[PDB]
Amino acid sequence: SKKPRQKRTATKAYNVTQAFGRRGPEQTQGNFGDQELIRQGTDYKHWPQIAQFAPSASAFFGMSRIGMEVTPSGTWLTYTGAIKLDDKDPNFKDQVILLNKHIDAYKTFP
Amino acid sequence: SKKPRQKRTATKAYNVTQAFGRRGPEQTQGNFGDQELIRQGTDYKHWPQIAQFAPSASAFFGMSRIGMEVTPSGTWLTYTGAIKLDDKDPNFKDQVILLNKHIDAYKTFP
Repeated sequence: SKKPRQKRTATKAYNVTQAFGRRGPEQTQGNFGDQELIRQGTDYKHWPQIAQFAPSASAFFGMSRIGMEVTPSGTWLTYTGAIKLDDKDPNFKDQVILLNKHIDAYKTFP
Repeated sequence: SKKPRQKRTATKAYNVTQAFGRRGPEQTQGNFGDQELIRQGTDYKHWPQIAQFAPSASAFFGMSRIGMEVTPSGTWLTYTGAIKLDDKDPNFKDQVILLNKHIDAYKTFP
């Protein structure tokens, strides 16, 4: 819990909630993860199939729209972007299923 | 150049424009990088001070608001978020200067 938030790695010992806060609907609140992923983090057995869509540091700053906001909570680096799935990949349908399984999953459990 | 866009690593031999397209104002374009960073990618002399803000794969999916959009061009994994700078960091002011130099730098390119 010593690392900057953006460098943390969720595991079963330090889960998604502990590292990145509770999933929810608010503007800068994370919304990704079902109960299994939340409690397992990178120990999730299908984590490699999720992480294949996470950007490298170079791609994060190369692809995204980057901004900086000064609010009285502090100075924030904002980011937005989109990553295209390969609809020619034979595994494409399973990729959409896996991502949809975790997007807004928190709505269905406490 | 066959790696998925999100996994590419810009270098002097494969620069930011080649890997991620020219900087611009449209929502689908990246806006980050002056001419030196675009030319050098991860070989840029201040790349470590930029990469310290890039999220881990765990943090990318833990912090961001994630969505899925189907457009005429394909299926896209969307992401938005905000990363707080450390006001207590003795390098804070140099960080603000560095980010200011690269955000929307393309607007003044010859």
